[PDB]
Amino acid sequence: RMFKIEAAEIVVARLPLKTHKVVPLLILHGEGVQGVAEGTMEARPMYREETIAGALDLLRGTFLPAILGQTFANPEAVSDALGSYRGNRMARAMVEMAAWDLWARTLGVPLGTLLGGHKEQVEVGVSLGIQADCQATVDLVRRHVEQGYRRIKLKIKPGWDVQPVRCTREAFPDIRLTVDANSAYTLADAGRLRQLDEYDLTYIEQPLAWDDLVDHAELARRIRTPLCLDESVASASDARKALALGAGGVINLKVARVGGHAESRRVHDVAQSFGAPVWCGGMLESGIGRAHNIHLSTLSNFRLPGDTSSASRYWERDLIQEPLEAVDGLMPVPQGPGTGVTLDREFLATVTEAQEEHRA
Amino acid sequence: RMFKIEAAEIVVARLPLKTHKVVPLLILHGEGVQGVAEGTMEARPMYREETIAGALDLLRGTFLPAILGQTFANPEAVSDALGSYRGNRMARAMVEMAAWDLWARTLGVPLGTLLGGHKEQVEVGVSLGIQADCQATVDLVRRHVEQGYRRIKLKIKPGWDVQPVRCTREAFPDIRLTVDANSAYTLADAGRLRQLDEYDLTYIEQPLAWDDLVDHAELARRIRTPLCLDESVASASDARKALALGAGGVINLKVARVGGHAESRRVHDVAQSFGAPVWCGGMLESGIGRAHNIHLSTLSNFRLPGDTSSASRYWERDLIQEPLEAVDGLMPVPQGPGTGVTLDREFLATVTEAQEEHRA
Amino acid sequence: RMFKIEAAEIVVARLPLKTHKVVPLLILHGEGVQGVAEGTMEARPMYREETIAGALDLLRGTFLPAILGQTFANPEAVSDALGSYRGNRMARAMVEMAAWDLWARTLGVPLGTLLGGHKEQVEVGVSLGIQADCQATVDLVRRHVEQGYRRIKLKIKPGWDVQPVRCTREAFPDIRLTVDANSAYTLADAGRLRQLDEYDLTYIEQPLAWDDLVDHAELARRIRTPLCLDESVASASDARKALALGAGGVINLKVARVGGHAESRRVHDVAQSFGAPVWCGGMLESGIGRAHNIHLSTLSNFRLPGDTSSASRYWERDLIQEPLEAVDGLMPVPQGPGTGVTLDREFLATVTEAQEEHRA
Amino acid sequence: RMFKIEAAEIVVARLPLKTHKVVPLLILHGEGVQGVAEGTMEARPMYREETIAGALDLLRGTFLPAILGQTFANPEAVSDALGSYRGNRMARAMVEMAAWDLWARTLGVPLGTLLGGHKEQVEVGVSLGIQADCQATVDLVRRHVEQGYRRIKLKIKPGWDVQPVRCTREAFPDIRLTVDANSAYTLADAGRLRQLDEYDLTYIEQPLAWDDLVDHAELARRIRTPLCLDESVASASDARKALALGAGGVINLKVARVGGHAESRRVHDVAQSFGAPVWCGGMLESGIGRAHNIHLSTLSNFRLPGDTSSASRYWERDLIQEPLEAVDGLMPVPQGPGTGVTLDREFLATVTEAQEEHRA
Repeated sequence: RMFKIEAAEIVVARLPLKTHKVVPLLILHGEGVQGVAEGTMEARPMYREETIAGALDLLRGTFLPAILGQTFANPEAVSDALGSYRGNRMARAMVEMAAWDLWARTLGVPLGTLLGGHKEQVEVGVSLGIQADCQATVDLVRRHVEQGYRRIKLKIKPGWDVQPVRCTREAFPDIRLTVDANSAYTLADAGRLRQLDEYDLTYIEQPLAWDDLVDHAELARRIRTPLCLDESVASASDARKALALGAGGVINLKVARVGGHAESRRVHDVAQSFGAPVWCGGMLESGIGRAHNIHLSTLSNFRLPGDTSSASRYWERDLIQEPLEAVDGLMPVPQGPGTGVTLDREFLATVTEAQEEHRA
Repeated sequence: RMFKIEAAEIVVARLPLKTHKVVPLLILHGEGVQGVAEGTMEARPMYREETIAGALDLLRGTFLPAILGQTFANPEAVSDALGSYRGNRMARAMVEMAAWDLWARTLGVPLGTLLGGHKEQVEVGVSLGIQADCQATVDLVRRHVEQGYRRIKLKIKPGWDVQPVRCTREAFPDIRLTVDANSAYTLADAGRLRQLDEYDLTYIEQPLAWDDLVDHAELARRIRTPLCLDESVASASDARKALALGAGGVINLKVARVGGHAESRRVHDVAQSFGAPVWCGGMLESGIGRAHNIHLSTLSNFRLPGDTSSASRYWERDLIQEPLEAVDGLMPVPQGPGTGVTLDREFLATVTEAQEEHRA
Repeated sequence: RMFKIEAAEIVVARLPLKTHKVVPLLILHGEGVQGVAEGTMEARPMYREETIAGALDLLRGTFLPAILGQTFANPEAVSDALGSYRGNRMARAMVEMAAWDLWARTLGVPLGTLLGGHKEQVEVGVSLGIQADCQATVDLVRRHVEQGYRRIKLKIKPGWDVQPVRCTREAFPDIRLTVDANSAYTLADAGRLRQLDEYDLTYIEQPLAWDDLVDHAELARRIRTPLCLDESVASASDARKALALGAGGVINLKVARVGGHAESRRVHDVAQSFGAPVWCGGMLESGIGRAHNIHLSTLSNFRLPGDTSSASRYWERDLIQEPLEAVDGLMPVPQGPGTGVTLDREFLATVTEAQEEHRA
Repeated sequence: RMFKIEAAEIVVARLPLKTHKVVPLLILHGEGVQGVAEGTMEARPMYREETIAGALDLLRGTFLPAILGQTFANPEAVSDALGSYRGNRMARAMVEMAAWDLWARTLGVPLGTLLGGHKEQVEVGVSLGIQADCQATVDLVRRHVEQGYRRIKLKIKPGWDVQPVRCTREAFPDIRLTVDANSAYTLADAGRLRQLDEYDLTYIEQPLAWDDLVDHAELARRIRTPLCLDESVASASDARKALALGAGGVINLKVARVGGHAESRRVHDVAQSFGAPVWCGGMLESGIGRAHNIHLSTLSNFRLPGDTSSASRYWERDLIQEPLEAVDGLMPVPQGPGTGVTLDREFLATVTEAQEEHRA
């Protein structure tokens, strides 16, 4: 049957790291159940263009009034009801993703299942920041290999790229090794990046501008290491344009960046139609966003490990009742309907900076 | 939750037209409900490569033994369980589409709804067989324009292609008009086909070889009328390749031709990501296949009218209880869970020529 | 010499039209003068992605703290000081354009002059909203052709795009005519749009998605009318990519959309280097924004008439003291240093809904 | 306010090297201030096509009569007033550059500041001619590294290219190394030049014909070392064509070759829009041309070191009162309005070969 959205809560938490992270949550209420999603926009536009102030104003002044009191067949119908508005994909994702969760819960079905996934565990990789030197890089890679991670990602920058990769590959000839180039490079750097080619990296992530596809296509002609797109893939048509232009051969898929689960599955399927893999990117999520991420990751073209590593690595204590812990580089799918996780409302209350409720 | 496929029936019916039609039906039984799908393969390989003998042998010898007694999370898991066998998409489709109907019925949800569609009625046109002359044409058409059909499609061939179009076009200056060039052409006939350009056809359907993309891409360069592909797109990756090549601007999407609903959604999404619309093809289906088609057609990129006209055009009596009649070129979505239609078993029995039941 | 930004005011005004208009103003104070700029972002993201809530939060929380109490050589140094934050160009523009006005006023020089322009008046056209029919069209147009406006622009959509053009065109055979296809199209509608070709439109503005370059490049190949980009060019590098791709032959340059005057000059120069003209877009601005626009428009590659029509078309009373009225489709450059216009503070106060002052 | 050009002097100096250099100067007088620029054309057309005799005849018989007694808003207005005439960009640059200097001085603003630069020092590189052998090459590279230069440029020729580069890179694995190929090569040399690739040169400067872009584009396909354009980039549209054709990835920008500061900033911005760097080329300038060069170089896309090394390296004594001396590879911006340097009129008088004055 159709679901009616009767109430929405916005809860902004300040969650202690293992300083603090601002965690915006939307809770949608209907049919005796609730849907929960997590915003990935920041106070300031650093990763991408959206902000908490812009996104929450858009929710409370536009998206919520458009859906509160309305009745919907499915989450696609919810998304459609927004629709006129340009960009703001992470703000949209809050509504859409909470809608997926609520809809799945009206049916009693896990979320990944309704999206078409049937994996019971997903492979997780680890991300290493820049270390002081090579032997420090390798010691930390050695640790993470021992813990069972199935992909190693090295943060790199101009002046520190070929060296950490070379040292790592020498110590670990067979591991799956990638790098995060963090848009710090230009086309003048093609010769330096081409020096990575002999180390058989699975991909180099978004080396050039964050919103670019065209120069990335030129760079992919100059080097043999595959390029992975991140910030410049915000929709299925972006994904199509990227792959067709040869901007990259791999996509870091972040569910909120592209506007939610429906569009993410579209990105995943467009990639697959090109025979290109996707993998799940991370954004320091509380267990709400991590759980949505894990369910999305159960889809078959998530063929490279994702950044949905153990929650305890991030938080002294998480916003949900359930532990999300990876073992030997496998994260289990949290059991239950929708996301299969549940807010700890009293713990949440201790870290609430602001909350509000809205009705029709 | 999960569903166990306990039994499967293959029922073959023959329906006289309005020459005739063999309807191979698959009924899957599980969890106190059933899913039904209809085969679109022919006795002989005239429209494409599959045959009824080949497909039923594949079902009973391979596909059904792979699923009977097994428990599945979703229809995707059912498809996954069939294995790496090559081609035979219509055969696959029988199992896959029956599994979608069964799954949706265990949830109590309409099929379209679970595939992401939220249209409540779909626009439909008609395709008319080959016409004896440039007045009879203008008249059999007239009968369908009087019924409010939203697109008129004419079969063509040389040298009966061009005059009909200028015929119908001047005698119906404003109608949406298209042709199904019926692979009765090679690149040689490209000059004959450019003649159709002035008559604002929405598209020319599959003018060249049924298995071709490359020559179509060449032909599209030489004429202004958009090309629509049917036979040559049997998967989401074929769709990607066709569109990347510029083989067509439009895809006729037949659910069973591409191996079922999930792959159809993928085709639908790949097309939308290239900015290409789809529309729903017809294979002279009984109400089972027609109902499956209507639900698929509720998805947003079905932006052109489909071949899903009124059942009463085809049969004096259909295999289901519910009518499927369009009015003013709009087909409503039949209410109820899954397909929203129901075998008329008593009538079915009178036209059955074969039946069999399979169990674990 | 150098200038110290000592204070900043954000003043939000609402102006009824001739539905309504929120004018966010930024006033920068330094060296005994002030610079004023106007925000072109909307309450809700309808034309593009920025919102007023998002932008003002970014100003007061990030941009203003970066500049207040600081000393700068030029407006470029001001922009540089804002940091690496992503997107939010209209927000940036408020600071940047205010800094240009302030800087030019410390020198006593007109703004246009410092940007390299030496035109003394600029050619202007008008853009007309959507028209109720093929006689009313020919008439609201007539009123503007009687005023000597040098280009007529019509909003369009399907299926009200083609008849208006042949309409107006035969009823005004010789006028410069264009359409703003209002991203109400996808590549599917490419056939509808080629119909416009015979009617010597100077261009078709942004027919496809607001963030697209690639599909526009494909569309441009299929029609003879030049394409003009608006929404899809937000920087000089976007302009380079668009033109290298063949996404358009014309750019509608909106100063605030690309992040201000210096970047606008760069866009202007990239376009000229490809042999592509620019023209000045409109965002329903008060006399502050309209005056900024007129000065930018004095640059040599503004070779097509802009949307900078007479202020009296929009407001019964403007926020500045000076009139900005065109005659015979020529807008003169308002005299004085910087923008050459001056807030009417008494009148401004009557329509102010918010104000704030920020200091070091 | 506007400036009026009341008088012009042409002074031709023969300046003793540290034999002699002919230094043509233009001095423009107006508004109680003066602007000074230096011609870079030679007695004979060796570097490019212009000559002193042609250029001075064009100044005195055409450009000066066109501007003397006229009133101008800015330097762009001055340039515009010439305009009809073809090529002769260095002759034009004399007027335009003197106009920049005079205009800046009417305002009391440094020249780089009005062009948008805000660097207070610019990085300088060194140029080495062909040495006898490898150990002589390396000894001189060793010296210049020790002095602090931030780029080493080696002159190379057929028969002496791979050897000096190989020797240098062995001794200096990390320095920024480039070569000047001086149009001495042909496409038959692609294999020899490709042997430079393993030494990670920042670029090879103009290896093929001086006025070519097309063959340079073919050569850039055959080797991985970036090509730098010099003589074949004489305008922003040349720069656009070069980068778009893939003729090169770097531009040696010489202000007079392209026609002066306005067009140079256009070249700089067009490059930037491609994400390609520029750097400041040199032409053995007296302190007048070196000072103009240093101010131009303050712009942000001058991201590689320029040939604006110490004046004392060139001249026993310079034409200006101010010392232009680089320390540790950084040249300070000369302080004051316009160029921030001042002719030593009595020293100038001792080396004057010819002078003349012109009025309206």
